[PDB]
Amino acid sequence: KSLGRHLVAEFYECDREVLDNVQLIEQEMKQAAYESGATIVTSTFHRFLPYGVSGVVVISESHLTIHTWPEYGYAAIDLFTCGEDVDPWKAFEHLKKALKAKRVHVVEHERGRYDEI
Amino acid sequence: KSLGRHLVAEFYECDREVLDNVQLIEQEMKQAAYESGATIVTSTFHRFLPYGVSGVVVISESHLTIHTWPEYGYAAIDLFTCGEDVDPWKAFEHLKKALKAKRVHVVEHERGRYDEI
Repeated sequence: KSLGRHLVAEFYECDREVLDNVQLIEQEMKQAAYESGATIVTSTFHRFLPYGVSGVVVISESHLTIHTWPEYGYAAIDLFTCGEDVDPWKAFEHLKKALKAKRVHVVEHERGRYDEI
Repeated sequence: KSLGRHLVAEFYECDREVLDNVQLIEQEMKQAAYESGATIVTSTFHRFLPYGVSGVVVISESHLTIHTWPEYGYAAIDLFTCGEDVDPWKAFEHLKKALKAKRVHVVEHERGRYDEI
């Protein structure tokens, strides 16, 4: 129906320790990419001071991103995947478990609708 | 009223030459970052055969991403910024002009609403 599927997610009340662990966040982000069925092209993760992590996993034609605010137990996550063989919800599931979010909000966008392009 | 502002944009009927130019796309994406007043953390762009360019400009606690489909004159753009002093719409404007998009669709999300966290 479209070139890609995009999940815009708000993760609340997460494990603040994990949110401020740049090493662990990277590990869980690439593992989520594996779970969705995507092939990782590259990934870059950075630590924000005093608290916070930011990272992006570039996959085939799309990406997986995360930005954390440990001080609020909040994380802004984006799971944009292309192709039927890659399911972004598998990535969502792994991250939800990894970050121990207690409340989540997700909006699913169709990127590049066939009837539009 | 939120940690960040995120524009999910669909760019249609773009200059197909520009969409397939990894060198020009990187240049224009960095210029859009400057225009928004954001601080660049890292930058990574890749060109996939036969056509297609994917790139991400990680900025302070957020990102600017783009994935093009030259064969459709389509581009999937995301402009996620944090701070009252960084305006995602300035990035949108520079990109809309650079890619010569003749039709656009944009959804603006408030990431990390204050009343949610």
